[PDB]
Amino acid sequence: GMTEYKLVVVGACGVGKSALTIQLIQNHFVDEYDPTIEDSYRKQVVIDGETSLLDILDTAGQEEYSAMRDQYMRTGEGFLLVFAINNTKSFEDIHHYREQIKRVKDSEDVPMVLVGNKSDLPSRTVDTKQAQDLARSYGIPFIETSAKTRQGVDDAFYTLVREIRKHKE
Ligand SMILES: *CCC(=O)N1CC(NC(=O)COc2ccc(Br)cc2NC(=O)c2cc(C)no2)C1
Ligand SMILES: Nc1nc2c(ncn2[C@@H]2O[C@H](COP(=O)(O)OP(=O)(O)O)[C@@H](O)[C@H]2O)c(=O)[nH]1
Ligand SMILES: [Ca+2]
Ligand SMILES: [Ca+2]
Repeated sequence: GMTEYKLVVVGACGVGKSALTIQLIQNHFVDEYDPTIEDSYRKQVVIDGETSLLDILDTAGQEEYSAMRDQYMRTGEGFLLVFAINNTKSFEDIHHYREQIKRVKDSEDVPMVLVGNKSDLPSRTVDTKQAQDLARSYGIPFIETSAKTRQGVDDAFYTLVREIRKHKE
């Protein structure tokens, strides 16, 4: 049969988690998506000549401890660490999100991809080298994306699946 993978999209409020997910699933850019909606989206995709069924959890919620969330996040097999290139705080939050994933996954070498979203914008505060060096230290891929133009959207999610398939076998 077909291999299924649970992907979890994480990152600071307003970085473009829902925008990136909705572009992948429904092929359009949402400008004002309700920031409390946390839903799972399904999509069959072919990656490197092999089909996979993606189950994509678009996370939201509050900045708080939650054993209920932890249980949800435990099931995730790969994580998109999303920041916005015009928001230095969202880039700083990446470290915290990685540490939380490590905690809930018993410090597993968890498949992850660093995503620098909103690359279409000219108001860049986070430099590419800084993001590259961070992803280098983590030992994960770095993908620049724009949910608006759809630049790098497929690549980001596809790359995460590649990381999962490297990790599992
Ligand atoms: C605009 C709303 C939105 O998109 N967001 C607010 C913020 N939500 C969260 O950060 C939810 O919390 C998490 C989600 C995903 C992960 Br991998 C980790 C967390 N945070 C924690 O697990 C945690 C534990 C403790 C002690 N504090 O935080 C995104
Ligand atoms: N210019 C630009 N704006 C974006 C992009 N992705 C999301 N946004 C905008 O940033 C805001 C937050 O997007 P949203 O997907 O709700 O972020 P979330 O809170 O992480 O789900 C919205 O007004 C979006 O229109 C992008 O790639 N480029
Ligand atoms: Ca959202
Ligand atoms: Ca609460």
